[PDB]
Amino acid sequence: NHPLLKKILMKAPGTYHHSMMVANLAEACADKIGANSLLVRVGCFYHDIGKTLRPPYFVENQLQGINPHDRLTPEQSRDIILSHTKDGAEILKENHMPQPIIDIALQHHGTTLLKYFYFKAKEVKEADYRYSGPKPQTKEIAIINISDSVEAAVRSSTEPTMAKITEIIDGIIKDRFLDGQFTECDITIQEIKIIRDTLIATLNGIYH
Ligand SMILES: [Fe+3]
Ligand SMILES: [Fe+3]
Repeated sequence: NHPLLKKILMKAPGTYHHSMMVANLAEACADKIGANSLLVRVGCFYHDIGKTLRPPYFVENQLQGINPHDRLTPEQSRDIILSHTKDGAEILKENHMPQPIIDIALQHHGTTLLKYFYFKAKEVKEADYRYSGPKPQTKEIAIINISDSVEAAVRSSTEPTMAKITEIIDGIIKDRFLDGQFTECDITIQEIKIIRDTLIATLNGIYH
């Protein structure tokens, strides 16, 4: 591995394994709709590199029942999570990575709402609990957004049927559609359907 990629494996082995899995999912979707597969693959490898700044605050790096967000305000939690896109982009820039890889790290959550920490701060304005974006500017980044959300949800679920996995994927796509996250790229509804069906198929080769 390249020094940059190995620093992900060493500091945040969960994030690493997660990123490899996303790359697999997302590249398969890129194939099926004839998007830029190789940009998608390598973009996923680095998309979460901003988590290397504070690895234990991301669940894929945590041990069961040991969550550092307990000793934190929602605000503190939000500031750490919302930062990792911007921080990843900055790390990538400082390492003179190609701009499309930089764009992916910055945009892969679009402007989505951190809803958990948003409605824990009920028990205040949405804009403060949303990623800075921009929203995905390309089909490729939209694919990654969906794949990334799907990977993490299935990973953290215990432990899912094909029916559950389908439900998770449809929920996320619905969410993205209703929240307008894909209105600044050219991804088609037909492509969304292909992506959706490819994720179901790939994930079942993985969960049997
Ligand atoms: Fe991320
Ligand atoms: Fe991710």
